[PDB]
Amino acid sequence: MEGESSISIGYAQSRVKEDGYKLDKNPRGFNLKYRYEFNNDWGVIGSFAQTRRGFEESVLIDGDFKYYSVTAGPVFRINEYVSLYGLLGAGHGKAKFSSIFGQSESRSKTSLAYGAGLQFNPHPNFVIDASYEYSKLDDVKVGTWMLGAGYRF
Ligand SMILES: O=S(=O)(O)OC[C@H]1O[C@@](COS(=O)(=O)O)(O[C@H]2O[C@H](COS(=O)(=O)O)[C@@H](OS(=O)(=O)O)[C@H](OS(=O)(=O)O)[C@H]2OS(=O)(=O)O)[C@@H](OS(=O)(=O)O)[C@@H]1OS(=O)(=O)O
Ligand SMILES: CCCCCCCCOCCOCCOCCOCCO
Repeated sequence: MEGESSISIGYAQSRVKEDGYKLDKNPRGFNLKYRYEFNNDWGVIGSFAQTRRGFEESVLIDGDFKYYSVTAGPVFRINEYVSLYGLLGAGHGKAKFSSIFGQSESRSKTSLAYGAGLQFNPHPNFVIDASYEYSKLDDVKVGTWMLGAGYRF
């Protein structure tokens, strides 16, 4: 009820699109969420997420794409089993390139990130968390799904 924290860790996967094309394969990573309930009805929740996809060519070129976000928002409990939340924060996207010819360069952008999710408590001490997040970084669109689990105490 009042003063309950929930901590969860989860898998995260992004679909990254620009101008009708999708980056292959999808960046993947993790999501950590921390929630604190002020009372039986309202609380706050914070989220960090990161997904990555690396690429290499050998016999030599390499690059990687990384997205991470920090978001937060109110979380409302419906009953003992289910709570819903919305999130707002910042997303940062980065594409980094390097070769044996000397090139080492990146492109990056920070913009708003928007999210929404829910937490399910099959028992009062457990959490299953699922959320979606979206960020537009210039003309690159990053949509991220997250599915996690953890504990409530
Ligand atoms: O270039 S440095 O000698 O300052 O060392 C910085 C290392 O962090 C990286 C990580 O990026 S990654 O390889 O893509 O994972 O860059 C990150 O940190 C820098 C430095 O910022 S700081 O607060 O002065 O230290 C940011 O660069 S800048 O904004 O200062 O110009 C980066 O921001 S940006 O993405 O280029 O917009 C930041 O990247 S990120 O936000 O973590 O994605 C690497 O620096 S980098 O290759 O120049 O980007 C360094 O890590 S590494 O494993 O040595 O490559
Ligand atoms: C894992 C997310 C990678 C997001 C990189 C975004 C870079 C921010 O702005 C760059 C805009 O132009 C750079 C083009 O880089 C291509 C990245 O998108 C690939 C989708 O096909």
